[PDB]
Amino acid sequence: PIVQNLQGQMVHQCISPGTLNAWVKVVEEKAFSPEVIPMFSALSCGATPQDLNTMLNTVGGHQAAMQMLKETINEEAAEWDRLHPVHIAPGQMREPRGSDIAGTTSTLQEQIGWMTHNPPIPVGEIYKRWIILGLNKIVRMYSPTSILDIRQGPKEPFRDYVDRFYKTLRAEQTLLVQNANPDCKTILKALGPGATLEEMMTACQ
Amino acid sequence: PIVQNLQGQMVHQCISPGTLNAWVKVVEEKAFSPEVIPMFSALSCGATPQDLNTMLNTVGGHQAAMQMLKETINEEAAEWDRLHPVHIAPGQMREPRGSDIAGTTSTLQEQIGWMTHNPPIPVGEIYKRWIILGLNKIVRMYSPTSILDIRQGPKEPFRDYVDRFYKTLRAEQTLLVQNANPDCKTILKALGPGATLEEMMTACQ
Amino acid sequence: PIVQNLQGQMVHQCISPGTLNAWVKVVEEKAFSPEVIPMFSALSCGATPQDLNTMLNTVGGHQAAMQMLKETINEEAAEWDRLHPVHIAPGQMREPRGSDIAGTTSTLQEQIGWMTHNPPIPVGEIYKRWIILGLNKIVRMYSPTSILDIRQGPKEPFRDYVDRFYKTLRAEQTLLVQNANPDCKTILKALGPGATLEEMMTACQ
Amino acid sequence: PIVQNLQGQMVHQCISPGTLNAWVKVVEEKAFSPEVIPMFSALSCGATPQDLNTMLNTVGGHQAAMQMLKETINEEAAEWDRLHPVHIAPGQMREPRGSDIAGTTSTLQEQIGWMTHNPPIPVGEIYKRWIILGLNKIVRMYSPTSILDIRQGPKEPFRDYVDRFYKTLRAEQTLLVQNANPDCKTILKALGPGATLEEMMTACQ
Amino acid sequence: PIVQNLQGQMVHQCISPGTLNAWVKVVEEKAFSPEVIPMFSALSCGATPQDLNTMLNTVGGHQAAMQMLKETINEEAAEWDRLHPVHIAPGQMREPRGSDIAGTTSTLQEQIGWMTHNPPIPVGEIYKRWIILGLNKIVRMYSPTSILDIRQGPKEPFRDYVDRFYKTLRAEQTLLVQNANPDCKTILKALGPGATLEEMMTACQ
Amino acid sequence: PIVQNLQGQMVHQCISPGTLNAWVKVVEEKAFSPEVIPMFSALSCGATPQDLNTMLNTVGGHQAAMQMLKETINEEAAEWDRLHPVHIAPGQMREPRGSDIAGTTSTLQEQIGWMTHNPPIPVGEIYKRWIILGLNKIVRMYSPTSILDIRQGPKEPFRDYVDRFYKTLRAEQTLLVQNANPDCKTILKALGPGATLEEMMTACQ
Repeated sequence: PIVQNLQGQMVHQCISPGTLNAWVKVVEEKAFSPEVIPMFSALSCGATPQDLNTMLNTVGGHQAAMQMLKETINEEAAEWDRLHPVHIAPGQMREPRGSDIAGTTSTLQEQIGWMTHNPPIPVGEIYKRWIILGLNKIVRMYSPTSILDIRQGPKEPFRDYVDRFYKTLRAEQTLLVQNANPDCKTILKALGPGATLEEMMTACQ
Repeated sequence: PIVQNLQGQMVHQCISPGTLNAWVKVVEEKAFSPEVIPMFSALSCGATPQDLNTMLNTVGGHQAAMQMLKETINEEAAEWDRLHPVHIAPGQMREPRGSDIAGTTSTLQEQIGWMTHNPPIPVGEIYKRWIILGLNKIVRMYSPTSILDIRQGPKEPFRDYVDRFYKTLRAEQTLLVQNANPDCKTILKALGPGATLEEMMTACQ
Repeated sequence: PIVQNLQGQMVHQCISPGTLNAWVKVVEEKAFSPEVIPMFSALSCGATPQDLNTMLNTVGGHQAAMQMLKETINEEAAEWDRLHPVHIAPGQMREPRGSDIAGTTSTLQEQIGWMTHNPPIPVGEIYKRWIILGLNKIVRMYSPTSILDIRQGPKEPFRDYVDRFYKTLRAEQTLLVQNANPDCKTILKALGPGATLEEMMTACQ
Repeated sequence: PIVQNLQGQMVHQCISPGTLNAWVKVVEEKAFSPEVIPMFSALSCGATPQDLNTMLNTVGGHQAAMQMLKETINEEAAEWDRLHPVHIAPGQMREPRGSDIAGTTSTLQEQIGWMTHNPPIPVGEIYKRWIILGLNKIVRMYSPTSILDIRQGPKEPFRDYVDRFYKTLRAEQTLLVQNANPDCKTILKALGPGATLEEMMTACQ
Repeated sequence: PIVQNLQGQMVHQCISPGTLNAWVKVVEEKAFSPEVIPMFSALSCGATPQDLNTMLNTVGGHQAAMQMLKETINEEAAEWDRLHPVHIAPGQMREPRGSDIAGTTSTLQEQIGWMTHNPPIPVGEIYKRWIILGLNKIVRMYSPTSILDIRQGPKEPFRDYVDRFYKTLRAEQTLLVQNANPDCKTILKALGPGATLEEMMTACQ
Repeated sequence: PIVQNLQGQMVHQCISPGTLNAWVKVVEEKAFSPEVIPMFSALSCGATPQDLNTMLNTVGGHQAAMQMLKETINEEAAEWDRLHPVHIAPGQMREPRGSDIAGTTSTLQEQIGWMTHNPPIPVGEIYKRWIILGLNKIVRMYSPTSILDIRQGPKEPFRDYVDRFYKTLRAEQTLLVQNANPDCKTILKALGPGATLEEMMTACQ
């Protein structure tokens, strides 16, 4: 990544073993559960495009997912090129293309130069945006259950049903009452409109 | 977070893999046991609103809880807006709204600017306050037992009963004597008023 | 805690995940075995009162113990107030009360100001003293066995008996010979007065 | 490796226990699965040739592979010598040969001198290139299955088949439709040309 | 401990969780096997007397041993007082007694002052010497087997016998040939005088 | 070890718990497998002779090996004394003997002085050389199998046989074809002279 040193200047730092292992392990343990994406963003704090490719490329499984991610990246790269066309002068900074932002046709030194320029061109942040767009698509696709099929069981605790409900909703990206069981539904209808989730959970506890 | 460098200046630092893993693991292991909240506050020392959202968003389970937390946050944000209304000048610092403090409509750079200003606007501390208010509500709700049902068993050691008692009281947020068993109750009544917990525990040991 | 930076100045540092986890785990593994207290003191090196409360508050179990600790703290705080009464001037440092030293009614900024003043008011050290006083009381109370009941078994190795003996003595806070078994007692009496523990252990080996 | 200190200057740093252990463990766990190579490159960020040899030499197993890697290295070293022949002056920097880049006939001090010169001679980067060329050959050789034999099972989920497909393709370094099972093949043919992988996976889900 | 900062000055640093845990765990795993002592010395690199007491005091088991260690320390402290008697001036450095070196009657600040003085009084090093003297006595005492009873079994590999031999010798602090079995003894006698251990091991392999 | 600080100056740093544990664990897990030696060299990067003795002395097992290592060290020390004889002036640096390089008769301060002098006397590097010479002798001795007895099994995969072959060769410090099984031998003879290992492995796959 690029970080501020002890004296304030922006400089490159190697991606740590800790960071590398943390990402690989969370993918192994959580697959494409929605919470993996906030973890990805935090672990890639200050990342260059090289760092972002490292993280994605260190993943061993899920190659269907990783190929879909490349497609999304290539769509975002193409749209960047459509909005930001480029036409170099000796010792001067060239303008980044889509593939340069994706770390494919740019060197680490060039990425550092764009990221630390004044004004800066935040190629790590632009690429992470594209990557997260792609990851969100995968999270949605690999969501195993529709929200329409999350219904409260006859003796399922309401808290457990609401957990299942908002877990599914998060992945998929009124109905809570409708999908409740008969006993809690009668209690929830009695509360009337504008009841908070807290109030609903308290009532069916 | 925002920390002081080796030369004393306030600068941003990436949230660590250690911090990220520590929070996720304590939620997995302890759920909403009351001691999780002091752990949350300590792990979020110097945190930006972005950092606070990272920590909450990396939690995979308990989505009923996390949705309740959003409601509480939105109530606190709204009250902030009622007390601190806002009406920008080129290159000048805008005033934060509720949603800016919650990290929803503010950038990392803006959060850094408020937090490091002179005088500072401590948006990380204000948001953590709101989050802990919400977490305390959840801890209370998910408390499994009323203090009225913590009673000493016939041959339960007094120490074990007092542990259960103050564990429950902590979550729920004279009676100790009343809920004691007959043998220890007779001993505790004999001590008279103003006895310390130490004195009570010594007597029923 | 408060530490010296690379250039020598006293500044605040966030309590680490390593420190937080180390304390919680030693309490879980050792409860109130006497060696926990030296571990507590070392893990709280340079700690503010806020840091000390964090450590105590992150403990999930043993709430009977933690309530007794609060009583002890409140007794020490009251005695501080009796010896150090307080009667503020704009932008000037106020005098700490008992509750300020215990971190209850003082901010982190105030604690930093007292701790880094010239001359300093070491509120972290004063509070740790009170906490350790309270912990020692608990260690003594939760000591399972009187030293009078640590007696050497008929075929118990002397080394194993002496370990049990000084383990118990440590928790409770001539007799070694008296509580020895007949065979070793005869050997130990033959050594005469002024024999070292080493000499005693060698003789009964 | 060679890193920038707090004040910006390029200096040598010892390879860490963390880095050493991370590499050895990933080889033990993943052998020559293709994702090991991006891990190797990241763990060797800023590495000297000495560091690169350390990493390779700490591997205990797979000596057939490591001997093949030496052959590849020696081929690249020889080609370097063919393009960059060398003909020293007291206290002056000599030109590196193939074996100097491979860390065989060069000292650490010489490697540091080439790497930190102005203009620099990036001997760590040149050698890592050679090593990765050799590793890619091994990954291909140790690929257990041809892409021609990755066919969808009668009731294998399409996602699981695509994972197997792109896993194999990655190691080996239209057909996806042809190797699909009859049911999904009929669905995929109906989509027509130019369908994305996402569209294909959605259709056969 | 006391370490050099980034700018070269000698300053106090808190004992780390890593150091604290490493010592406690090696005692738990190895007891008083002789290799524990080099580990103790290395883990206490730069230690103050306070740090040394922390390490010893964090040990939960082996209180017979720890009481013997106190006796040894008190003997060394007394001898220090006999050689270095002491007779203070406002704001001036007092001379250390035995108990000050052992960290019993000295503050951390005083220990820092002696250790960082010019010329320095290395109270951490003097105390570690006393502690290691005491630990060596315990290692010898807790050695389970005399070297006279380490004899090669009829079909015990010579390497395994020599390991047992020098393991025992290390703890206890010509005979190798005499204690060998008949077959290897005949081979070893044939080598004649002045044979190396390597030569002996090669011959009986 | 001795490292460069943030400002470039050569200063002593304590050996880390991480380094100490890493060495002890690799010896426990790998014994004297040949890959332990590159691990030793890397873990002892920048080591003083004191550090090197620490690492060797923290090893609990294998005392036959460690005694052989002392013999080798003493032979190298004696040869140093034969080539570098020594004949001190107040406040001046004395010349190191063999035993000073081995850390036996030299202080840490003296080792630091030699290592950081201009010109430096690299006593850590000279001693590590001697130690590795000794370790290589042990690796060879403890090699369980001659290369002459590594022969391919009737249905052993060629890759598995080549792994065994170069594993043994590494420890021991044309034949590959001769020791192959009849089926692969016929294939390998057909390739003719000058075939690479890659080509051989491909052919017998």
